[PDB]
Amino acid sequence: GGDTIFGKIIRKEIPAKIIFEDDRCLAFHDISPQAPTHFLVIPKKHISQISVAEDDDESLLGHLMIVGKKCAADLGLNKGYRMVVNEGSDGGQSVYHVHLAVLGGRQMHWPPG
Amino acid sequence: RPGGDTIFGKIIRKEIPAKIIFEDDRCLAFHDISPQAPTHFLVIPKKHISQISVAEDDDESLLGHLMIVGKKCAADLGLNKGYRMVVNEGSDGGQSVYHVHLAVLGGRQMHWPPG
Ligand SMILES: Nc1ncnc2c1ncn2[C@@H]1O[C@H](COP(=O)(O)OP(=O)(O)OP(=O)(O)OP(=O)(O)OC[C@H]2O[C@@H](n3cnc4c(N)ncnc43)[C@H](O)[C@@H]2O)[C@@H](O)[C@H]1O
Repeated sequence: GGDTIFGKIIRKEIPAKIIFEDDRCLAFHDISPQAPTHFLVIPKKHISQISVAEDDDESLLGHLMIVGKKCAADLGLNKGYRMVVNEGSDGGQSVYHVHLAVLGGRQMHWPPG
Repeated sequence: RPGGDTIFGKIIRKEIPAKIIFEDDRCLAFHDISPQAPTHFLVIPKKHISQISVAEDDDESLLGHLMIVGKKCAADLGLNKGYRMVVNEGSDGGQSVYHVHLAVLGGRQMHWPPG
């Protein structure tokens, strides 16, 4: 599952505040939250960046968004939220394991960085 | 109507002009009129979904397709240094047009936090 810190989290080698898990993804609170609610949804398959995602992983990527949607509702984000995928240096990608960030609990501003 | 009542539905049906990047049976990619980065485009489903919070479980493939199309368009547009994908939901998310859209921003260093 990869040699990043997110791979270690998936393997339960280091702790994280887990929100949801299934057979193909994991959702957990971000260690550096930028909003009152800030969590990540990651695939268990090690896709390093969205730019290299294959066509066969189309529904898996959508699964991350559906899981993010359901976790946001369970966490009470009834006023809205923002989902973010960072790619590469210009995108500010901090870990080379694809992650969908979900931020809410405050007004999110424009531009988004 | 196919596409919905919003301005994005009218773009889908060619009723209002747009600068189209990619089009298939499931989605449409086009440039944002108010760019927040040197390159800033949107990927929308042709099926009207008002917001991500009301997406159905069976919309999984469609939502993932928006992301795949977004990354393919970003590569075709030469965003080799990277980019940021953004889905705004509701008032706190900054959503104004209630037709789901995935925004792709690149061509400059994006900052943290993402708004
Ligand atoms: N033809 C087009 N082609 C390509 N890209 C396009 C496009 N049109 C939009 N886009 C882009 O799509 C992206 C995402 O869409 P959004 O960000 O969700 O929508 P917006 O165009 O940015 O509207 P705005 O943020 O300016 O809200 P407003 O001040 O008018 O008003 C503030 C709030 O008050 C609401 N409001 C309006 N009238 C009201 C009224 N009488 N009473 C109460 N509220 C009202 C509004 O719904 C709004 O939410 C944007 O980046 C946008 O540039």
